[PDB]
Amino acid sequence: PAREFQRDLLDWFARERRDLPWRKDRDPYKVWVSEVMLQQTRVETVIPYFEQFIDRFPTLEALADADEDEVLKAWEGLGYYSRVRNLHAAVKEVKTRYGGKVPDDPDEFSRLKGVGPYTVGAVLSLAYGVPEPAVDGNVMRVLSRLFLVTDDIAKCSTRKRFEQIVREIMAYENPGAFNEALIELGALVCTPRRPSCLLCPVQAYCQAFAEGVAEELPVKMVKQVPLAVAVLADDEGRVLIRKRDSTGLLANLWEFPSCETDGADGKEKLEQMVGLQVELTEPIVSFEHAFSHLVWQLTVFPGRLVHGGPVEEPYRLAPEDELKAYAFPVSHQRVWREYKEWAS
DNA sequence: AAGACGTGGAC
DNA sequence: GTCCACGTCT
Ligand code: SF4
Ligand code: NA
Repeated sequence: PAREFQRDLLDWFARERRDLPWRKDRDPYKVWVSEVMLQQTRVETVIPYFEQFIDRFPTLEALADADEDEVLKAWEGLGYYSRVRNLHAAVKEVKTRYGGKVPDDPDEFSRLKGVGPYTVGAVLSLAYGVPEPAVDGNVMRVLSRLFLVTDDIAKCSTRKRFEQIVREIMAYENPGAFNEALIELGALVCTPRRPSCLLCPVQAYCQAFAEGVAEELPVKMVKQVPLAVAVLADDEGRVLIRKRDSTGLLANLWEFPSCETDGADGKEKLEQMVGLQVELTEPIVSFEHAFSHLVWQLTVFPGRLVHGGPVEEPYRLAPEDELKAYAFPVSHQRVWREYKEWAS
């Protein structure tokens, strides 16, 4: 019944489509950036980041040529920072290998870092009209209600089932519009809770509504880590930071020196981490910071720093007015904030 | 397969 | 407290 379905979905879309910033044009670069930013991140949160990011890096080439530190800083606070290291890498490769043109072949484009099945579909259909599915969580939710698919939406193969369904119902005339429309329906009408089935423009075609189970779809099925953080300052008030490893948690961001302590043993694991002279005073605060897959229980220890050799390794001696120029995870921004108000 | 990988806001 | 939030790499 796809031909009817298309027109009713596309009609609704033409009326209800939000004028979001990345919807101003179909520049493949602007689309790509916005899709990367929208991964596991709400639209309202993304809007200001996208505007500043495009301000700072207006073209794919501008992004490619920026220092990675300048690119992390722009992403500071968005979460899932490797999304941006991959985008930065993929863009550099588009500039050098594809002459600054986002490739329109699905196979070539998917080879770029951070680009998976969803982003292939999203970017190529909207920028170039390539008829590839663009199944995200919204689409998965819509399709699961529309076709009463009770497969655990977390299973790897489940998406592949949804992608097949898109290939056979999609408006091959206008794939971008169609894909866009399906996503917008998930966002505006067919929502995680209390979907507005009474208002929905494809309600006639929907098995979950007919069966009375829209609400129960889709079907879908964390460790605590103590952290001791050191805030060490000069008599000149310069502060000691360090750049995290290029791999693992919060890759490449800056932080106040810290280590995992396993419980509340002491402030010695901290002081020991030498390699220059430090003595630490009583801790001033403890608060916790949540990630998707773990929770840091931080305890910050103010302390005095004395110089006994060069600062190297990933460590850097930062004057206070310059902290603002580095990218810190939110947890460490709070470390600085609590330390500063304590200093009152 | 299924875990690593940030964050904020509705409820 | 839970869910959003399959997105992608591993
Ligand atoms: S009818 Fe209700 S459930 Fe079916 S698609 Fe429209 S909103 Fe989703
Ligand atoms: Na890829």
